Amino acid sequence: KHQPGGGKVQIINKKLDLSNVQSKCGSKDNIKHVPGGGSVQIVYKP
Repeated sequence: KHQPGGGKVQIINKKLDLSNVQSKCGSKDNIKHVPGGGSVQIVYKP
């Protein structure tokens, strides 16, 4: 919606973006894509 930088202008990326749900730079719990510094768990950057 606003992720494109303005509802009036759409970069189509909106579909990729969750939108307001995204809030944080990533999804909930950092998309749990933790590569290492994120929390060192999966340690396999998705």
